[PDB]
Amino acid sequence: SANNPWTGFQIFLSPYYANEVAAAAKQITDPTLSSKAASVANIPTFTWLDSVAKIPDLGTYLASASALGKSTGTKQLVQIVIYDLPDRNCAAKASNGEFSIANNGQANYENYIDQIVAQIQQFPDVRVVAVIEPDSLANLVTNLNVQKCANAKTTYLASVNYALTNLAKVGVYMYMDAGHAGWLGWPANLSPAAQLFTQVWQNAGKSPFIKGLATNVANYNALQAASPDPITQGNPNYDEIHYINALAPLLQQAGWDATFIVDQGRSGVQNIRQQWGDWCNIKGAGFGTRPTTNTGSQFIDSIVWVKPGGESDGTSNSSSPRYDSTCSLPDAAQPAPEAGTWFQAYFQTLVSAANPPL
Repeated sequence: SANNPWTGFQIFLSPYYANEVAAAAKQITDPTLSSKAASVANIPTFTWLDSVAKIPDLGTYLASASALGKSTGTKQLVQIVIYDLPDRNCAAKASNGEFSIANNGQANYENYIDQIVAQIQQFPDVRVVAVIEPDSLANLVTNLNVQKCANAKTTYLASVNYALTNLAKVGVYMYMDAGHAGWLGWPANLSPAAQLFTQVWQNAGKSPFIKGLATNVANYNALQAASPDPITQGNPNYDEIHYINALAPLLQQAGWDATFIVDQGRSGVQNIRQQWGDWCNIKGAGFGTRPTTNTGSQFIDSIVWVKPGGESDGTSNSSSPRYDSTCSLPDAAQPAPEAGTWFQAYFQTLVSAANPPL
């Protein structure tokens, strides 16, 4: 597209990830590996607004970015994930989300969006790019047989609609989460996915700020694989570029010339999973291609790092109330701490196995 949200902007680096990374690197004993680890703080990542408690942080990041831009003559861009749906993660064994459909979920989520909008509105000289609700709409394509997902469908659609409609009013550039090649990229899932995303785009008024879709968020697929990972057998769309090439024209036909962003933050090492669906703390992952608008595809605005490598996907402790057994599988690094919290050994390996090397 003509308007790539990133061109001409300086990405605001996360101070939290810089702070997680800074504390992490000083624990790495090899001096050369430690220096590589510290440099990860210079690589832009997305900030996850996974609870209302994160919203004051958003306000500080916008204000800090505004001042940094003035001090350097740059226009700054803040990268966020909207991630607080009621009954979040409907197909997962466990979820950390603070809101439930049964307890005024829709109103509480709307208030979460309103608080985010109220922050963004105060800093018009800062651009915002948002990934909208990982692990939400994709479940409404393939997982309607999961009863929690069937029961969440109307709330997910209404809440995502509220987010899109209201973030558009403050000019936020938005990419809806769209799973990955091994989820929605199966040829038979492409058209049901396109139909759902198009309906969502229509309900939110077809705003030009709804740029398209985000793929591979918190996952490990290649953007362009040298050879198909054996986990992909049966699916001709074995990497993200195949998925995107196949999905994009379906959206274009609907009048939505959509573009895409692709997470590569944990994609440096391929061929590390037993089954494609294994998503939790996959052992041996390495940092992948650094964020760039040099994407290799007409459809892709940017390679991005959405999931911050080093933060756990979930605990391996089967006694935790938030325990998801996916996190105890043979290909999951164990022992692992609670989701979102720092996983030092995993981070160290992400650095060691980075590809391209750091």
